[PDB]
Amino acid sequence: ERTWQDERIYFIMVDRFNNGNPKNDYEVDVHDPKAYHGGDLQGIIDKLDYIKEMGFTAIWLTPIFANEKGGYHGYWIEDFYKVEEHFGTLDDFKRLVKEAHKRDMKVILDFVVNHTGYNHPWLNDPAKKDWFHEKKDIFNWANQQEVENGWLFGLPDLAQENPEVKTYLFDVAKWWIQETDIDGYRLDTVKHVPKWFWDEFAKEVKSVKQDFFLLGEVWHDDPRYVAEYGKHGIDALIDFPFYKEASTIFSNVDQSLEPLYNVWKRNVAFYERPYLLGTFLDNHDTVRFTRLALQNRINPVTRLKLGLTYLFSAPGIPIMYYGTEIALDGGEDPDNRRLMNFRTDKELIDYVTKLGELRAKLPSLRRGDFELLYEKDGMALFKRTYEKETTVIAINNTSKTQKVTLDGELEQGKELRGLLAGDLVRSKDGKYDIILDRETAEIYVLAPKTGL
Ligand SMILES: OC[C@H]1O[C@H](O[C@H]2[C@H](O)[C@@H](O)[C@@H](O)O[C@@H]2CO)[C@H](O)[C@@H](O)[C@@H]1O
Ligand SMILES: [Ca+2]
Ligand SMILES: [Ca+2]
Ligand SMILES: [Ca+2]
Ligand SMILES: [Ca+2]
Repeated sequence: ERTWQDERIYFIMVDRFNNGNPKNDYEVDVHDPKAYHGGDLQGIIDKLDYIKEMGFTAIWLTPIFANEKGGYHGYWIEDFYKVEEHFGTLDDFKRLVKEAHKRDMKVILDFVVNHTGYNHPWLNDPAKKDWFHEKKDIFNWANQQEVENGWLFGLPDLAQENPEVKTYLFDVAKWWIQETDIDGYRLDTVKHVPKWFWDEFAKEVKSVKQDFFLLGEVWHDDPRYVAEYGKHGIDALIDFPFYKEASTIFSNVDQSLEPLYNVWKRNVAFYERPYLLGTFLDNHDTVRFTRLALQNRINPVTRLKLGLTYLFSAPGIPIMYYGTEIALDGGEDPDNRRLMNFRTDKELIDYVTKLGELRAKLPSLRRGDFELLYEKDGMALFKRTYEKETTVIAINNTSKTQKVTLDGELEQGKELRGLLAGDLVRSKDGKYDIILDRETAEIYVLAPKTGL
């Protein structure tokens, strides 16, 4: 049976992905980094086979609801019940969904309950005076009240305490599910909205579709803070603690992988569903992983191979930001949202393809436990077991050839067959000598000894 633990998510910012219809390019200026660039829903449909062939099983779209002027990213909503006209029509969205489901892919929409756009009509409506919290900045971030009540970046902060507001938000959450048959929501700005609302919200959306999937964006690096939202009806959480370590570690050579293993232990300790954590190297709110490599004056492709191998072999739900597969450069927002280029070399596309194939094929990578066998200054060995399958993941994030001998940590008398790069390690006198050249990786399955 397919569960969310088994999924791999491709993450698309609609306006910056693929312009499949030039006729809806109304305010487009591709030479203005703050304008619409013209990517749309037709462009997504056009690339569903591309996405599926890399092995992704689900797409998360940035919000598609009608935005005010300048809202190319979707987060400045003007009408919760309408598709943004740059992106297409409702009919186009239903067809995207249908086309995704025909290829056995799930669709998650980015969903906003915390705020409206700066210029939403409700702000000039006296009958909606009490739909918004008092207009003030958040200054004390350690006061969770203030975090929940204040206007984030000056965004009008909806007052969920008002039952009219709460009801409008529940109804529109249900409406999209009923109308379009989407598979889940990625919930924006979760920590800015009180926990009691999340419990009710989850009950409401699952009343329409019992298996509806919620993925919460809780922007924080302390997994104790993040984990609490798991207890209020949100199935899965975005793993910022993972990202903080993975982005750093993999964007330069000779750096220890051990912090990632501590992320995992802490995940098991704090979260009720520690495999339902969204893993990533970068996203729409971060400097591009490629750019971190470039800052380090080091080849981004080799960095990406190492980081992606970890992402696709460690616990959680990998989430790959569009463009990762082409080492798309970019600095801080908005430069980390460049239009996708489909006319590049295929080296990383093919690599991702193999990683997604292996994670599909090896249940230990989706469901196994996760042990650390060895880690030294960037040379790492991990082991994963599920029922009768044992895999070993070897990542040499060092600048030299490394030989690491296991002696006891695996059952004697077998061989490790390298499924990513064809390596072969045979038990010799009960020991396995794993040799990796600098900056390479391998994923082995343990299996019986073969021979000529
Ligand atoms: O105008 C503020 C800001 O809004 C958006 O930031 C998003 C961010 O992208 C999301 O992942 C999430 O945390 O919520 C924020 C607002 O809903 C835009 O993406 C950003 O460019 C813009 O500056
Ligand atoms: Ca367009
Ligand atoms: Ca608009
Ligand atoms: Ca709020
Ligand atoms: Ca060590």
